[PDB]
Amino acid sequence: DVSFRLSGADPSSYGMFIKDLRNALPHTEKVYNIPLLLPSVSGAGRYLLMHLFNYDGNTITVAVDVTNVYIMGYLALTTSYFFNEPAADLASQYVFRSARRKITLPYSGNYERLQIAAGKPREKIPIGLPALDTAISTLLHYDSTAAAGALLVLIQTTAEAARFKYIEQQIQERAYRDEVPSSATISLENSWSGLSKQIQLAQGNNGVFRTPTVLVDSKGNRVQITNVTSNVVTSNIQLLLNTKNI
Ligand SMILES: *[C@@H]1O[C@H](CO)[C@@H](O)[C@H](O)[C@H]1NC(C)=O
Ligand SMILES: Nc1ncnc2[nH]cnc12
Repeated sequence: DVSFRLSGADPSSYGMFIKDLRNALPHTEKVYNIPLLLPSVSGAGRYLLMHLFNYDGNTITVAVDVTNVYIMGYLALTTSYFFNEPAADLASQYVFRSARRKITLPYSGNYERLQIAAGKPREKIPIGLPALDTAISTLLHYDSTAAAGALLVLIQTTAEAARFKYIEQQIQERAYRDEVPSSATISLENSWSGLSKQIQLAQGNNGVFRTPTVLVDSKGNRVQITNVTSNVVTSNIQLLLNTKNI
């Protein structure tokens, strides 16, 4: 299990949490010095439990698929909550079994369905440590519309930060003040699968991408990533989605 506490939290303590989250994900192989997530894990071992504590010390436990860093659901007191999708239903067979009741959320866990349910694109949803504190508090008591926004915050401040050093840094900048994600942040989130595939395909292609990945940079300009010498590969991305899952 990994844990993060919002009470007394700073850029340093959050950085330690994101480090712990990454290190909790199993790998047997590194591709270009980047941990390669496993094709599959059988049983309960597929799911990492994140214990998150809001400022007041109230807590939720989030279940994360260790093969793709995908949030399946969470436990709030005696109620478990799971996304409306097969992978999350599978997860419910293994995690939070001691919960008195299980609620299936009226949406799947992908960005498209969450944004529809929240009524806004995540381009308009402020993120950061304060937002995460709100998110935890919101998930403590069931409210499906409010939960959609909270989960968008949660996904970006945990899973996406684990996947990209840039996003981790973005949240660290937002330690005491929330701000909507940069277009670069949105770009990276949308491109994790694409980048993971092309980095793996570069192995056997002299570090060259079979298909160039189009991103948006810090300034807001559109750029092409064509090989492993790019900063996105050498510095940014921290975990690779296995091609078997793409
Ligand atoms: C690799 O990408 C860089 C940009 O990061 C570019 O300058 C260089 O020409 C590329 N090399 C090859 C062999 O494609
Ligand atoms: N549920 C989820 N967990 C992690 N990353 C995601 N990206 C989109 N949906 C996600």
